[PDB]
Amino acid sequence: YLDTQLNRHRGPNFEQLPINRPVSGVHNNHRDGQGQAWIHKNIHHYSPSYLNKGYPAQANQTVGRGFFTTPGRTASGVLNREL
Amino acid sequence: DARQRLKEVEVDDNGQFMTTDFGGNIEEQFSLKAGGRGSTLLEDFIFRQKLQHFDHERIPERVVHARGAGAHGIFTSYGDWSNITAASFLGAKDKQTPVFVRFSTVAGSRGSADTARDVHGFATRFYTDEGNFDIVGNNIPVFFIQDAIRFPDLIHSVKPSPDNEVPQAATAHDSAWDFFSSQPSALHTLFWAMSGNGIPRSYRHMDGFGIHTFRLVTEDGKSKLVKWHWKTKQGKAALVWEEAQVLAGKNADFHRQDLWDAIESGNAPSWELAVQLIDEDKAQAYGFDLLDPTKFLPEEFAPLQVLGEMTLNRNPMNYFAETEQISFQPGHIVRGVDFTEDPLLQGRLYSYLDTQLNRHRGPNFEQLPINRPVSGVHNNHRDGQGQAWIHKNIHHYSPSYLNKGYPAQANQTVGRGFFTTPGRTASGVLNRELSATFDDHYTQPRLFFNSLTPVEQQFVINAIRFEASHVTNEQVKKNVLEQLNKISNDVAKRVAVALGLEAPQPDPTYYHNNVTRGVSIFNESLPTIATLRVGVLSTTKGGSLDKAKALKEQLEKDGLKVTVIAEYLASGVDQTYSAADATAFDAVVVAEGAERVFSGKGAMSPLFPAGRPSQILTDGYRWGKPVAAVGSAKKALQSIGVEEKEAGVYAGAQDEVIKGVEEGLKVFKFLERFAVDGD
Amino acid sequence: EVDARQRLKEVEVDDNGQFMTTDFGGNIEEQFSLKAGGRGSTLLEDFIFRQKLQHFDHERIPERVVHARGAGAHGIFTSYGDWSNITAASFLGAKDKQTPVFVRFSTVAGSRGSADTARDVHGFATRFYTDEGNFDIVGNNIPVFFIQDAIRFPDLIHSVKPSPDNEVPQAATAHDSAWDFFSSQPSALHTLFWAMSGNGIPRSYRHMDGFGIHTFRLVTEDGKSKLVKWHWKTKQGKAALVWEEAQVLAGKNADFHRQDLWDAIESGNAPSWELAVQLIDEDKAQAYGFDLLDPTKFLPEEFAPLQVLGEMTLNRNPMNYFAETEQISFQPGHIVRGVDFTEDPLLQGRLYSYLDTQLNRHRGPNFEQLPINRPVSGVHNNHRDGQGQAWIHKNIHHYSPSYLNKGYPAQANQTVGRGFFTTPGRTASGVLNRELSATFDDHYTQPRLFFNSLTPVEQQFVINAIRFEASHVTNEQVKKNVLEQLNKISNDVAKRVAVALGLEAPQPDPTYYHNNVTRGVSIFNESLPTIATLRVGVLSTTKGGSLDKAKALKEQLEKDGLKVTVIAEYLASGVDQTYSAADATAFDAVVVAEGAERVFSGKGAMSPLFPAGRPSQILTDGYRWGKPVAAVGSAKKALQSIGVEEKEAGVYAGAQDEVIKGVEEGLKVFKFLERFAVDGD
Amino acid sequence: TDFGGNIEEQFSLKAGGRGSTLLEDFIFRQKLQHFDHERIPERVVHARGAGAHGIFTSYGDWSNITAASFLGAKDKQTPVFVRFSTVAGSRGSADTARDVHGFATRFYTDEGNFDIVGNNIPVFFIQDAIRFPDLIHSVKPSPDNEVPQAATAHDSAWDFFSSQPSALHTLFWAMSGNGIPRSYRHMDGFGIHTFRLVTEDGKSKLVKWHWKTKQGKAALVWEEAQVLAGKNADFHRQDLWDAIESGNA
Amino acid sequence: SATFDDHYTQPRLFFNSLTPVEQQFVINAIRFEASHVTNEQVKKNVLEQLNKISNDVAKRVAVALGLEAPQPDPTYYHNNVTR
Ligand code: HEM
Ligand code: HEM
Ligand code: HEM
Repeated sequence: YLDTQLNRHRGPNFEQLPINRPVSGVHNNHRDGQGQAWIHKNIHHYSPSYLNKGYPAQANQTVGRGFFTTPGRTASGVLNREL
Repeated sequence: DARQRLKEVEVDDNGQFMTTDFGGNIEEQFSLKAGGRGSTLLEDFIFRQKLQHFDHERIPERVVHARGAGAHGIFTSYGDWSNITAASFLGAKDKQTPVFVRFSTVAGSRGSADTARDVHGFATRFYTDEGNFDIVGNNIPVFFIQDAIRFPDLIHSVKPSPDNEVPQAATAHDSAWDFFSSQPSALHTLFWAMSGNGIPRSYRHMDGFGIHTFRLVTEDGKSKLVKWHWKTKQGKAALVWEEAQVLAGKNADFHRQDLWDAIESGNAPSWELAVQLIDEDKAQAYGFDLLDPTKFLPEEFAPLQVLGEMTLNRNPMNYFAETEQISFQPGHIVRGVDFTEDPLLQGRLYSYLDTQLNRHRGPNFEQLPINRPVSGVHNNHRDGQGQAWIHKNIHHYSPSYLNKGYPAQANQTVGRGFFTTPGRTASGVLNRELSATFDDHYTQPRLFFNSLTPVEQQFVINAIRFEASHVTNEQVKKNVLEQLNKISNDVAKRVAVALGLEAPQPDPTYYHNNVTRGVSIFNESLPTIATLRVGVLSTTKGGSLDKAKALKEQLEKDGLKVTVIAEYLASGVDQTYSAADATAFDAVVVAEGAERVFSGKGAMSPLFPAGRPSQILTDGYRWGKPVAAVGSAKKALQSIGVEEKEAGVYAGAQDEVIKGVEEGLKVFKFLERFAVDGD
Repeated sequence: EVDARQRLKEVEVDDNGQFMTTDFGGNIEEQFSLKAGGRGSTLLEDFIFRQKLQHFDHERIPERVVHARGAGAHGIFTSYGDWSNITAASFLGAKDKQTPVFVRFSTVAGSRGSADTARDVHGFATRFYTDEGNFDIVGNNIPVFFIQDAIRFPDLIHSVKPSPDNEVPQAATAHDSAWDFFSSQPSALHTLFWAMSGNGIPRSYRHMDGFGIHTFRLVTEDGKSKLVKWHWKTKQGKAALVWEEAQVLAGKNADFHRQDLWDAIESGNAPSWELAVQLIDEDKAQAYGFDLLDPTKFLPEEFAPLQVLGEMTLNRNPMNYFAETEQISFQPGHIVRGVDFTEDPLLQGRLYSYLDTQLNRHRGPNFEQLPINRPVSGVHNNHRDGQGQAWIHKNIHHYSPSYLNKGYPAQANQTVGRGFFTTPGRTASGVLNRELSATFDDHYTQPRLFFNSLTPVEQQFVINAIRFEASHVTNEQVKKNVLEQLNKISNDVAKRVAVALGLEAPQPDPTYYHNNVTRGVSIFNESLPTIATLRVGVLSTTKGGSLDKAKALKEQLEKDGLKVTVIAEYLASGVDQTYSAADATAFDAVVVAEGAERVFSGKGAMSPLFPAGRPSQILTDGYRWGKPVAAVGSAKKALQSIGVEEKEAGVYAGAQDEVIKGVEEGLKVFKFLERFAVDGD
Repeated sequence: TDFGGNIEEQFSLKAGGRGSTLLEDFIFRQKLQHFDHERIPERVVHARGAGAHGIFTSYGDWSNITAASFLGAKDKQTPVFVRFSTVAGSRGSADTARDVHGFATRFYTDEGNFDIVGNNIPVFFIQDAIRFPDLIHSVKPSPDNEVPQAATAHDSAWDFFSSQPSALHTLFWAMSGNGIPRSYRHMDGFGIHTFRLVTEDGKSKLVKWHWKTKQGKAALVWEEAQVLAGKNADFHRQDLWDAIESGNA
Repeated sequence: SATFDDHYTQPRLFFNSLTPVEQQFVINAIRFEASHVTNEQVKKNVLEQLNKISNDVAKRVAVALGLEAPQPDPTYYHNNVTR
């Protein structure tokens, strides 16, 4: 689903389109790309960084209400091409 | 063989193990997982390379004529036409030039119905030894608009509404009818689209037209005005709207299959290439400007002269690579042919080259096997997305000492190069206006209508009545009727009745009783059959199958493919009753002893939907198709109220049914079965 | 004996003896626009103009997101023997097996038009056109990468590349953002030390060692695996420039390495590389004092000797840079039966990235159908359609499983149809997490092992590079943060850099301090095994019959394998380059011909042909850059005008017997490190 | 992420401690997909260049000579944006290379966007636009090896000038100080073509656009220019940036 | 148009309108650039074209190239100066 969008939209900024854009707000070091609709204010587009005071900051389970995978989830066994 | 040049790019995978796009044998049926019931790994290159290809399979459809189908062919010249044109594919006797034709609709999208009511496309590629030559035409000799700048306006109006994208492949909506009532130039093509030309039987039973006036330049530079025509050897045949609507649902690939089947069965379709020669000085002599795409030239003023014949003998191997990827351009011109100052043609030359960049994502679309010429390409073009070639020439500029002057310039005197007509001059002020000679939009629509049979003319009015009844705006309906009244007061009053509005005011300005030849569809008789689609309604009980097989054998003898319909797929059964429909066939014949299944207990079978056999017979008759009954099968016709002998309807023994049903097809559609106004 | 480009023949287009045509055929005249009169406007009906200009307007494709600046060559890989015991690979499957190759060398931060001699990590990417699929070893000239997790790649690239506000600087790491990242991501410190050394500014693509970086696996037919490290050892030997030379060369000839390769192949002296490997047992993955899944650490030669498998030589130059070099799309995911991936977090994310990026650069999925990308093995899969489909597929049942296609294309695996298989022993154990192993925590030991393994003068070049680069940081806190990180590697390194910055560096941290030394990391220790393809500049003059004496020196030198260019005021009988066109950066050896001392002093130096004091500058530059300088007979006065001793190490004076054999000796040394000032004097 | 929601983009999702990366790591993919597709094609010509925003002020009401809106008023302030550039040079080429320089100016008028896409030399090499690919293909790097970058010192370029004598005027300009200027600010701009200035009534007058620098014309020397291309390839790019920031616009 | 046929008058007007040292810079650029041409016939073709503008310009460039081709063609020769 992420891959196909590059064909249909011919670039990576398909999420900047009004119908796709979230209401939550976007803050990441993604720059450039076909049809960039935004002028980013932070010139230090990387992490870790002293210059950007640590912004955008990393969020996880305990900090900044970030996404996390289920802690109990484990991987066990041989790597295989079977069902 | 025409496909010979494609043999080098043809891939066989039989007897071969599955590989990645970059080589190496693989197993693409299981994802790489972290354990038995584990998550898929990013390190599974096999999955990604397989799915990435799939995710990016689709290219944009054509902005217009998205729905269509093609076939490969061979064009043969009837003689040396060097006296009329410097063209290479024409200046020799029995010269065989490979071709590829793509027929299509207009407003319809990629998945739209073949049997939708629209203008049909007729794009033809000539793989000449002097370059690719395209005659990007339509099945109607006239176009809606006079200036190419108005093309987005016409397309935006006819295509689905921008808010909901309703309707698909139809002109029965407010926007489309507002444009016709606001742009009176659109009225001629409308009358053609509202006729049989709008709903033809097949791509093979179509006449093609280049529309524009072109020029035919001789070696010396002398030009002659020309009009391209494609006359079908199969003859013009059209469906009825009531049939066409059911067919769009029952089989949306009706025309697509019709062509495919013809080539495979051996009966390849043919077309004669005719021209209308006109002197440069007689460009406005015929009562209209020849630079006008809304007007056509009658056969009475200029007879058609046959130049050769084009036959389609090969079907494609991959629809995408061949049919979908083919990129036609009316700008694909060769030495011997030249453009005219036709404002519609002028803007097309730009548009078709431009669009190619969207559809193909780059400039090397001409390097694609289906697009590439047989003549050879030697220019200074380099780079671009998906460069397929490795240019040996490092001095890719002109003029140059380093490349000894190669590639060399060719023109009229040297290297058989293309040249514009020497006589062609530019005179007057630069302006954004249209000639006063383009101001007549009502004479030509009436000439066509006056040249149709009484029942055909009804079909025109019965299409307008249908389409206009969909307009929600009261003022648009009145605006349409005001425009129709300017063509014919009879046409206007008949449409008005269906709309509930009364606006009859005869405007005798463009009224005339002149008639032109070769515009009618049903008037002429069908030449060969070769059509064909004959349905035999039989049954599994009472030994009717054995009697149906005998009829199937005798009827196919005259070069046909007859389909026997029964409850289930027995010994001689091709289609079942649930799978079959009257739209699929041109002739409906009920086999002897076919029950009791038409109105009795046999009609209620779990195999087919309630009252199906009766419906196939009912539909056929009401659609003007020749209907038949062998022996006992007379009760089938009586169950709905169909008399023994009238029009196409013939009863009797086995051989008595075969002879007569064949004569019915020559007529094709029985116009006497359709109600005309005034009765 | 055979042409490595034989497969691209099918697609070559000759236009010699042919008239100009359009892309759709038909002879044309593309030199005049169609106009409405004599002095009239151009007409839209001019299809010739539009079809010519449309192609031109759509010539450019996007450059590579990284490694944009570079040049390639075709070649032939020959196996030294049957390695079936170590790997199931086909190209390593037999003795003297010839496999076609194509190598592309590049930088990283530099854009399409950037200079070849800039201070960056160099790329070294090899395509193996195996009779079992395309196999890519997308490596660099440094054995270690900056980051440990592929997710951090955008962060590293965004930091090293030009600033987003003004797009300054081009092909350089001397800026706040780049140095903030190194001071904030201590994993980046090893590759930095390598980039700051001679490895960052090499002499040529041919005088480079290449490394696959990641640890890989070599699977046998039976399924037994062995951990492996790819290495490309140059038969030409490692040679690097000096920063002061490198800066002038970026301006004088930005296609320095591009020409160096092109010239070598055309002249006959084709470059060679031996393919070496480091074999390691699966059980000894953490046994060497570090995790082998770590791309920030390399394996010393003392623990695992290199084993040669074959040799790769580049014998053919491309015919069209675009179609071949620009359009080539490498992928480390281009794997074949016999080779397998490791759980290296940097490698893992690369497999995704490289396939993805091609959709931007090529604008579709059929990039593998392009002549340069297509394998020689043959393609049989149910992939259909897609932008620019170049093939007509014959099988109408494009799916699996299927009764209709008789089961073709058939599935291949380990036991059937010689298909690819993952290592059977490979297991997944533990919790799914977004963390990095504790075995990856050491970022200071390995940088110090490299530094301790360089010659005293080489160590200064590392110091000076950092001194140069850090002096560009405008932020005072970033400079302190850098010095704090450098102090964790070596207190000596930190104090020497601190001096140039004006700020002192506290306080000795003996945690990762050691005096261990590793072999094969120095560029300047070992002498060049060959002197061929080495440029020598002869400074001569049009007056006093010096040209005739210079031609004699040129003859004896050219027959040894060297490429000799005679410099004079104008293009006379034996003059190749003029004094205004020539520069010391272009040559490895600078020799002043007898009687050329006349253009060093007096009016001879003031000529309208060349800029004021040019001959003197070429000689001055060559000596200060450590290049072996020479003077024949009276030409001793030329060296004296700047203050150069005739008996110094690297300097040669005497006759046309002594100079010829004396100079070619100094070329083996390449660069005389004794001319460079070391701290402590 | 690009579709909202707080995340941690510093660690890949793995199957265990020292395990392989999972396809289910949407964070990694959405971050790398953006990066993988950051680059767009460079301009076919004038790939190397730099711009700045500005304000255009009219000295008076020129309604008598032109119907233009940005001109037919006294002290009328029209927003502008200028992009100066070289020609043969690619995206990463040196600012101090010897070439024709570009001077593209956008006028954000209240009656539409008006562009004067000029050059620092009043004359162009060729007379017919159809010959543009020939000129560019000749001046740009050789198609076999792609040597040289941002230079006209090669066989192909000099074959074209000797074969197309129209190219001789612009050559003399390119061979002069106009070919190696000190800065983008010390450049004169020219619209090259003759244009027409139409009044409300329809009366036209032939016109030639000119941009005269208030800073004055200043150029380097080739021997300096060669060293600068290596020492600082962003010489002109920084020169402009510094001027605006320092206040001296 | 035939009015486009003059390609030598305007180049000389520019050159005649430059200072003595500036004119040298023009010739010192051509001398540099032309010395890179590997083809002997291209160098002669260039000098033939330069001779059509000014015989002085042609003879000065010729010196650096090692070729001698001075034949004054007074057709488009003039001493006009522009500001
Ligand atoms: C007499 C008038 C016209 C005729 C007969 C005509 C006919 C056709 C046909 C038959 C096709 C599809 C060709 C194929 O099978 O691939 C087509 C496509 C198209 N037409 Fe027209 N057309 C006409 C006027 C116009 C005009 C006036 C324009 C715009 C100026 C236009 C723009 C296009 C475009 C953009 C396509 C898509 C072509 C492609 O993607 O390859 N057409 N036309
Ligand atoms: C050991 C670490 C790495 C090495 C040795 C390496 C080396 C290279 C080289 C040599 C090239 C250019 C290949 C060519 O000549 O065409 C390249 C391109 C590239 N690399 Fe890396 N790379 C490394 C890590 C990464 C990582 C971690 C990523 C992102 C996950 C990445 C993404 C790319 C991309 C997107 C390109 C452009 C490729 C193309 O357009 O074809 N690389 N890399
Ligand atoms: C007087 C003659 C010319 C001048 C002054 C001129 C000037 C320029 C300049 C200054 C640019 C870059 C604008 C920018 O900063 O973005 C440019 C771009 C370009 N020019 Fe020219 N040009 C000339 C002639 C031509 C001709 C004759 C053609 C082809 C018919 C052409 C095609 C282009 C193209 C395709 C680009 C790339 C533009 C883009 O990607 O936006 N130019 N030109």
